[PDB]
Amino acid sequence: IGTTLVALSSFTPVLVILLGVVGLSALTGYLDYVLLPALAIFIGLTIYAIQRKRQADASS
Repeated sequence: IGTTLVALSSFTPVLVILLGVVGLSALTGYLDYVLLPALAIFIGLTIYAIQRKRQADASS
């Protein structure tokens, strides 16, 4: 399966930009309503930072 997911990584570069579009979308969030869903995106990326270092190729 990992082979299958390994080629899947090709969406990883396209996945990163994907959040970026959503980040800007925050501007369309309500003053109170942009803290819960808009800021939540940053958290997904926060943990993702440590992943790149952790992944370290591996089985691949």
